[PDB]
Amino acid sequence: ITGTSTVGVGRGVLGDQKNINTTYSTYYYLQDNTRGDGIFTYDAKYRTTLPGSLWADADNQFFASYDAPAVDAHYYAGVTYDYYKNVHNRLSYDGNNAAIRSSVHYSQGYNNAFWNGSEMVYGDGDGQTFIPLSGGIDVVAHELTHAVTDYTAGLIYQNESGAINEAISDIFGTLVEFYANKNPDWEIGEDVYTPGISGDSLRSMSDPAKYGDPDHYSKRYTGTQDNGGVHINSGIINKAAYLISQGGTHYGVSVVGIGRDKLGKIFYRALTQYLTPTSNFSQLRAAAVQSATDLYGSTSQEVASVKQAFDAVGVK
Ligand SMILES: [Ca+2]
Ligand SMILES: [Ca+2]
Ligand SMILES: [Ca+2]
Ligand SMILES: [Ca+2]
Ligand SMILES: [Ca+2]
Repeated sequence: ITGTSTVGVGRGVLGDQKNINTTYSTYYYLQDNTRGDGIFTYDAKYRTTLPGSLWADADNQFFASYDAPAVDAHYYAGVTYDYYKNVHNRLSYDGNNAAIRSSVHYSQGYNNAFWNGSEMVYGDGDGQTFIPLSGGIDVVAHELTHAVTDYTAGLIYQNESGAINEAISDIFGTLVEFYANKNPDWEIGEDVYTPGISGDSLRSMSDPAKYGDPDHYSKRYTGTQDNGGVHINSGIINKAAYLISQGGTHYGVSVVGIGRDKLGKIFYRALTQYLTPTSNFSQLRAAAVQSATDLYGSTSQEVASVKQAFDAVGVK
């Protein structure tokens, strides 16, 4: 809606207070006109038809329990936009300030989130296994980073190729979580996952096998569940990353970390330059070898560490 940019206040999923850019035209809208061609947030009203209705509000205060997941979807699409602009000098997922649309209250008891080739989607979960999934900034940015990915390298959603893609969302997932900086970790989804069990998560970058996910190529899933185990074999790539950023001996291979900012650099470059639709694990390394090699010279510690991490994950 054409209207007046203002700033509202509301309560997030974890019940934390934060401001959010709204749009005033009769109603206040969840429409942020300050980041590219707009961040709009929608109400799917528990249905499964999208996007739903551009959320509207009569006071610009969002402290209702129902507004919780919107607030946080709007707010964290923002931060993620900023992340990619500020850190990677990139304008929205398409690189040309496309609108980031998001819908909340998707279906009833929907314990998942997604990017549908055109918008993120979040369900309120079931209040056992999940709470409103947008509650988690890694949930949010992972998904938005599916868009980035579906406009850049276009990594197919299946087998080894799908696993990089999901891994890509898990790596920048953590890199926006660390951007935003509040109790940031290398786990996936700890803030919206199992309310009433404390300290677990969907996946572990530090230690994939913690939750049964693979941490070495050898130990990789060859079946067809989960579309070739895209969510399963992403750990191999994830521990490489964790390893590349943080260092550590893994299966007897030692790794000198190089930090996060160089993590993202090396991985963004690679996404945006060298990875194609069908890039398996062996060509990611090639991508990350060559990306660092560019961004840091062919004998840097950087180039070595990436070799370290992949060697560590068994990826030849
Ligand atoms: Ca209100
Ligand atoms: Ca946390
Ligand atoms: Ca996390
Ligand atoms: Ca939990
Ligand atoms: Ca699993």
